[PDB]
Amino acid sequence: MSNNMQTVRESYEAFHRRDLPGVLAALAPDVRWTHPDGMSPYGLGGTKHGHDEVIAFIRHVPTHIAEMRLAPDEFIESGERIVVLGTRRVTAVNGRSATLKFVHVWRFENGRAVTFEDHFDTAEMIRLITA
Amino acid sequence: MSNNMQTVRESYEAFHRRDLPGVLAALAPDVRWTHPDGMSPYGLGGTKHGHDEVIAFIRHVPTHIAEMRLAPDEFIESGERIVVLGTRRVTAVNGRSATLKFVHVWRFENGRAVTFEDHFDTAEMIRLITA
Repeated sequence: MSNNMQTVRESYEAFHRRDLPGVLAALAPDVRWTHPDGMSPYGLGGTKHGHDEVIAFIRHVPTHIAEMRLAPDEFIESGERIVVLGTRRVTAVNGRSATLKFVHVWRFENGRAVTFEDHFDTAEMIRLITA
Repeated sequence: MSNNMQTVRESYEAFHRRDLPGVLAALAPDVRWTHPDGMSPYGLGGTKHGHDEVIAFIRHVPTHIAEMRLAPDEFIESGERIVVLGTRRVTAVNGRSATLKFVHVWRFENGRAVTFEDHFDTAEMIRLITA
């Protein structure tokens, strides 16, 4: 296993522990960390630049999402790029839950992620978290 | 370049030609060809099974989308999986246009795709194609 693959796999372990430093450990200081623009009405869209902006996003997630458990199924590595596909179990602050899909794109430089992006069905995420 | 990579790259060439047989050439007879569930109100969601169901979907696209030009930027291959990321320029039947993102996941068996899936921001696609 490549060091980058270990780093990706370890970031998912950090996430399930609610270990913010462990999640940041994979990311370059100049990271561009992106979520879909369709999530902007919830404050959960766009590109966060650097650790402080990533932390601010993470601290905002509980406003709408009470719990999220990732279940990665597939890790696809080529060069310094790793794509992870899976499902996630999400419980909204409104009390509803659903299983949704995700695709995460990671691009490394020197073993830290310079970009990260989450691609998913935003209409379905919004259907879950809205009133 | 692997044969699967050539097949993927050739399917995008077929798409830009509006060559339906060329697009089907990459797909296994038992293909499971999937779009986001959030697109179901437009008849453009879910999993199509086999060439006939894929053809039916393709023939329905012009109901909502007048033009689509794909601009793949990234091809990430590992084993029999290929992930393509890019942007696409879309013009709706309503006359509006926008540039959107896509992620395509291809999984091959014997050089034909047994699964294909398009992951994208459905809220933004719907914003484009709705009245």
